[PDB]
Amino acid sequence: AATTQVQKEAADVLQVAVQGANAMRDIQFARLALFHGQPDSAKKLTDDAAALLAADDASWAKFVKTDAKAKMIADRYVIINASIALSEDYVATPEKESAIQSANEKLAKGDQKGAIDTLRLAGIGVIENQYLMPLNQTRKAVAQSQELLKAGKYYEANLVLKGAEEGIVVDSEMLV
Amino acid sequence: ATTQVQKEAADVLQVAVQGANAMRDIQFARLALFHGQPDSAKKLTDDAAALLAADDASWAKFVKTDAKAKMIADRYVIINASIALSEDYVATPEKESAIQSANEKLAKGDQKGAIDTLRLAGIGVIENQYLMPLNQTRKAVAQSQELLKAGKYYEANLVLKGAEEGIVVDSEMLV
Amino acid sequence: APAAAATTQVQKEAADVLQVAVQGANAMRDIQFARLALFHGQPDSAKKLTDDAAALLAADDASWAKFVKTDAKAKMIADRYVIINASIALSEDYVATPEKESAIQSANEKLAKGDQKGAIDTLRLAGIGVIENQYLMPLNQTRKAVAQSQELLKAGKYYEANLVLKGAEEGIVVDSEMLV
Amino acid sequence: APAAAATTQVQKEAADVLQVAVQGANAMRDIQFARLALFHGQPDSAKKLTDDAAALLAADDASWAKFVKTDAKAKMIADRYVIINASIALSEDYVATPEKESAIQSANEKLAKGDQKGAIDTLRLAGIGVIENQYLMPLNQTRKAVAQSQELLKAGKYYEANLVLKGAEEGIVVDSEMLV
Ligand SMILES: [Zn+2]
Ligand SMILES: [Zn+2]
Ligand SMILES: [Zn+2]
Ligand SMILES: [Zn+2]
Ligand SMILES: [Zn+2]
Ligand SMILES: [Zn+2]
Ligand SMILES: [Zn+2]
Ligand SMILES: [Zn+2]
Ligand SMILES: [Zn+2]
Ligand SMILES: [Zn+2]
Repeated sequence: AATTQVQKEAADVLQVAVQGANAMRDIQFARLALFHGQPDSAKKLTDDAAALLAADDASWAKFVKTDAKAKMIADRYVIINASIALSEDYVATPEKESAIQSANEKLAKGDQKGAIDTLRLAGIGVIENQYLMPLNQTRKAVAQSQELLKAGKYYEANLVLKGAEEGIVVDSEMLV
Repeated sequence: ATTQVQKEAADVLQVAVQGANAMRDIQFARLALFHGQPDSAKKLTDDAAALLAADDASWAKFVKTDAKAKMIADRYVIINASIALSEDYVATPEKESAIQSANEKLAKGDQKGAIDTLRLAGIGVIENQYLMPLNQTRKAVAQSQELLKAGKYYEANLVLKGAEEGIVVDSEMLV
Repeated sequence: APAAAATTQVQKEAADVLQVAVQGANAMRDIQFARLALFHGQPDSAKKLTDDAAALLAADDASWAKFVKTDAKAKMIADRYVIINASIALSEDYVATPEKESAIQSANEKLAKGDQKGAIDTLRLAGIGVIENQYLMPLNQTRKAVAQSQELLKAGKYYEANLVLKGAEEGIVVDSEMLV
Repeated sequence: APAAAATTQVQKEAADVLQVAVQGANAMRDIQFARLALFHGQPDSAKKLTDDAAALLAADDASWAKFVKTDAKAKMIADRYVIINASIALSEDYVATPEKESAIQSANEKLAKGDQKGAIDTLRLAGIGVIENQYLMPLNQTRKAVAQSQELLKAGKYYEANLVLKGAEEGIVVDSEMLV
């Protein structure tokens, strides 16, 4: 409950659709469930993914990467997850220490660009990995999986779900 | 009802989704810091600390007893897992029959029979597992909390990065 | 008689026509193995591997230029990012249908004739998605990291050299692009 | 002068002492590039790469033996799983302290003498974790998948060959191991 609220608020302000991350985790767990001979669990998980994805298009809109360049199919790609990619040499120098101090202050005060620039110029690189989900295609995949599960076609449902996981596109973007 | 559905499913899969959630809190905290959202980073790291503070008895259900590799002397919890699958994707009657047989076996909860049947037909299926050192992740999160309080955001980010790097990847057969 | 192994030549010729600088992938694998070697108590192997990375990266800028992603949008530092590795990302539902069977045959015939766009579009319309994952290496920063690691190794600072090399690996940016 | 590149030799000699079959890594990179080539409408290149993989994998069973993980626990199929690639997994907090600095110096001294165990223990007890991620390739099954792909390519079944190769790649099992 607490975690769910905390993650939703944080993700909302990061423009990340945690609801999509959760649908994909349901999918992941469904495939696991199948191969543990837990088809009832797999149904509950796939039905939950369906329910999450069924949130209306207007609600997904603020999370859509409208300028997404690498699409596997013509769809609206939603930023469903993201993470920090970071590189430095891990050797302390006074220039780096000063740069970190400056960047910390700038982050505390909301000067994101100044923080990132300051770190960059000191040899500390930081960007965002993004995970992009095709909204209508993933909806389709989950529905197809539901039907296969109803038919007892577990292995086949597992592969449709794998397909849905393989449709998540990885991208990188600068933080600003 | 996602929280409930995931908990019930993960409990019977011997996966500590509470651990996965703590790790996602950590992941989001690092993001938050670099978007100039220190109050959010605090909320997220405090939530990670709360989840991790669950008692040792509750974590024990999910502790891996056969881990061949550990970085630190600690209890490693299976906090996440996923299916690793390999086949040739060329349909044959022999494979299709094996699949039908496996499906029948899974319907009745016969995991071993299902996995053996698929393996004999050239369809491989095992588990990837993600292992979290319990006390070391507790320690890293507390350390990060203190650094955030001190305004040492970049440093807290690296402590959290180390916590993420402490997740050990493993594989195991489904049987 | 089957082709004899000629891996360096085969990869180079193939990667050149794919706009992938396999020389960069080779430099990064050297780096990877150097870190492994350090933690096996093999400093000499680590030196040889890091020196090899340095030699590969020292290839002149003109030679790297055709592999630079000049429109790279996610950069950690201001640098020339080289496409050093790439792989196929593929998604389909694995359910055969007549429409997919026909589309796959058609795509195969198009690829036979080098009609990449037609093939990818045909697969796409049948629900078969295919794009490229790319691995982008900052040329000057990686040169710098490798040189720095060489100096640390000379000083016997093996753990530190390991972390510099780790940072070099962490400098590799992951991107995706449509195949056409 | 600086060491000129001799990448295949340097990688082989290092991997041999590390018990990593780089020949396997090379075959898998050939397979990866072959899939890439197919989707660029380069079937001739895909053939050369797949043929090179076949040639590398055709190395005799005796030669693969020193790299077989005899006690592999997570097999997809009954096969000899070869350690074909490995990398360092490392975790620390990146906060310098006198205790960690001392431990790092001590670890470096121990690694200088080839004392892997002492070094790794020393780091571990200072809160620096270091293990190996290993990549395990089923030898017979991978040979089989490459031959099968070769036939499909001869038949112009490019998409299908791609998926057989994808399955070969999905047959690589990832494990972790203690350095020592
Ligand atoms: Zn200083
Ligand atoms: Zn962002
Ligand atoms: Zn399990
Ligand atoms: Zn076990
Ligand atoms: Zn039957
Ligand atoms: Zn293991
Ligand atoms: Zn390309
Ligand atoms: Zn991009
Ligand atoms: Zn000191
Ligand atoms: Zn080793």
